[PDB]
Amino acid sequence: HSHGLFKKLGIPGPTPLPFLGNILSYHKGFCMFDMECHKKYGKVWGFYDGQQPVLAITDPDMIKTVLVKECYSVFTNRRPFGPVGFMKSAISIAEDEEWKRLRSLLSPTFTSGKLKEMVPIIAQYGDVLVRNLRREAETGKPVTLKDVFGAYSMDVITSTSFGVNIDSLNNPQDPFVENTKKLLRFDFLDPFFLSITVFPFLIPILEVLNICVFPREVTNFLRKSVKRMKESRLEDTQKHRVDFLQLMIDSQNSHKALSDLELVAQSIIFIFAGYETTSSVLSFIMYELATHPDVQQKLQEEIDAVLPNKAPPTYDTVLQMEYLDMVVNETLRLFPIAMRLERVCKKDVEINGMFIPKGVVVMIPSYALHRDPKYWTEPEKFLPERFSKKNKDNIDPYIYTPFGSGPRNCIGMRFALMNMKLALIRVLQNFSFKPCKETQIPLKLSLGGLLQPEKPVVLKVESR
Ligand code: HEM
Ligand SMILES: O=C(Nc1cc(C(F)(F)F)ccc1-n1ccnc1)C1CCC1
Repeated sequence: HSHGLFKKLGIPGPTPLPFLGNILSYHKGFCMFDMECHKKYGKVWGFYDGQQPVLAITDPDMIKTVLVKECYSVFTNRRPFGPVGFMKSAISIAEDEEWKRLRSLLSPTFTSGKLKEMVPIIAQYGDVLVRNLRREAETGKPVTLKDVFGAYSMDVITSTSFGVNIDSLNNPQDPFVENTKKLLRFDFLDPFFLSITVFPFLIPILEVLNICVFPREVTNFLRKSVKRMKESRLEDTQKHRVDFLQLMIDSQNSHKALSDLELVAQSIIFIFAGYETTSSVLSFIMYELATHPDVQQKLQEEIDAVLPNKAPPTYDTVLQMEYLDMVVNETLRLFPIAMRLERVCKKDVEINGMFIPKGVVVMIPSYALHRDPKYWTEPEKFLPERFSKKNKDNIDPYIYTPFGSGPRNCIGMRFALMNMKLALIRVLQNFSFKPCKETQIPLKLSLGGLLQPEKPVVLKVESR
């Protein structure tokens, strides 16, 4: 039907099948498809997700025009992904003016001043992490990274978002833990979302039936859980609070006001954005450290230098360690878990000599651009020196976009980096991580819609 747009514009791309587009080319995942397309179609190419035209762009100037320059005018919203319900008020899903209102009311919550006030909290569960990690080391068994880092992320969110201070690895089946553990990422190549892509006309049907991609058990629990602590346990209390909920509650005190429904929407999305992301990235970081022990030692030397004798990490301490920042950044280059930055074109626009039709999804292949031979040397190699002070200025901010760019970039980039580094400091201060017999030395990525290892990463943990 609409599979004639990219031919009439002279834009190359794979030839679309009726009713399906190039969806069948996702048999090797999102990232492998963009890598191959980049090789055989050049700098700009197009494809169809069902009947949805998608234009991929790789020019840094064009990317900056979409993400930064023309963000408010045209490239304001992302691609709608499915039946959302009340979660349509989340900032990552909001569109047009409501997003601008929500971005304004939530930006002060992510101030670096607020992050510093949350450092003692997430450092508390860094200590909790090594205690439970020492148990897994004294057991002498290969440790699964997703489980220890998952529980650390659980502790961080439940404390920094609501204030429920609870250990998670040794205290499962807790009400908050059991439900928030169900807020798992969306595999957009699974049967449901693949069917949704082929039948986008069924999304209105699912919405009126009150069928939502977010599990209703988790959403209704958290809206009630917020309700019990929003007023029934907060107004009858004069203690100080530092969690995200309190900062959003205080926003309601004095655009417009955050609806109590809107507040629950943002609180859930911060959990959904922060739970498996940190865990996946931290797992990826420990993989590169173990397979390259030279950088693990140098990082352990730098950490022990700034913090002698396992000194408590602090906000100003973390910003000082630059080899830690190099390791984090280089992992995010190899594994940008978003895999893709997408914007929806609200009107006919010509940018950088290219005409973009209305309704086309403009996509930035972050995984492909991070491994392009044009801008990177030995792209498959883990070389943290790329982000050294001497060499970290040759990198274009629009070819390396792990947290996105422009006004719609990750609002929790500082929180994520501070949280992940704080774990890396405490964990490395007390343990050394080495490969196992069960460890996959040539780590293979999944073929689904998530940037995750094929088999779970397992490593050997020894106390220093
Ligand atoms: C842990 C590692 C994380 C990574 C790699 C990451 C990456 C990203 C990326 C690539 C985007 C899209 C930006 C673009 O389209 O230009 C994004 C959006 C967003 N992220 Fe994250 N993110 C992370 C963690 C978090 C956390 C922990 C939070 C919550 C505190 C968060 C909140 C958000 C929000 C709210 C948006 C939407 C921004 C908006 O719509 O204006 N992210 N993130
Ligand atoms: O989960 C992901 N993206 C994402 C999606 C949504 C939404 F579409 F459901 F609304 C909301 C928030 C985020 N998110 C995560 C981190 N920062 C923001 C990717 C990371 C691997 C899968």
